[PDB]
Amino acid sequence: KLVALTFDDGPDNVLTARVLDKLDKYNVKATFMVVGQRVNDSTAAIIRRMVNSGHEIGNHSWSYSGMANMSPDQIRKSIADTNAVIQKYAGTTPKFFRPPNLETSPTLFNNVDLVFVGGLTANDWIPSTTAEQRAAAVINGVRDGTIILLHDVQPEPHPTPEALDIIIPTLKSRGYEFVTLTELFTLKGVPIDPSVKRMYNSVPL
Ligand SMILES: [Co+2]
Repeated sequence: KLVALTFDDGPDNVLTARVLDKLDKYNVKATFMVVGQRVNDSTAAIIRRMVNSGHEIGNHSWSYSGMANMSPDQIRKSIADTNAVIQKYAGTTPKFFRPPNLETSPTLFNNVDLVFVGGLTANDWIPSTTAEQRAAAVINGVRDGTIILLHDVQPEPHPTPEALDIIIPTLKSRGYEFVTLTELFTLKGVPIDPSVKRMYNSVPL
């Protein structure tokens, strides 16, 4: 039984390191869907720390704008510029894309050559919700193959790192193992094929 823990909306040197510290504590791998505007010399080391620690990096666009109604040139620029900064500091190229706001269109699918991922959400962008509530949303929603969509970066209070102290032990005790997105596809025997123009919330579709 496999799940993929994924985190949007960083990197942030302070908030992302809180998530990375919990993943180090439990020796778990995850995937970070990063925003190009945030990837720069100040955040180079923490982006590299993801790679160094066995995590994967995917693309969450240059910024925080929905992309469904953008033009092909706007889409291409946003994805390419984000890939270029990830390559500079991480030395890797994304295979996966998470659309801002999970909003898609045929034009967006047509102009992004990455595998689109969504996933099970946990209301963890709502500061009034507690660590325990965020954990309960995840634990009760997963199944074998689920992609879990959390945020490493949001306005505070943001007790997502604290939710991991419940999510990770609970799911392990139920027989789950945590994997990156690439590992999830590979271990399930699903080609990571960007010509598939569907959004994956789990693997297999
Ligand atoms: Co986002």
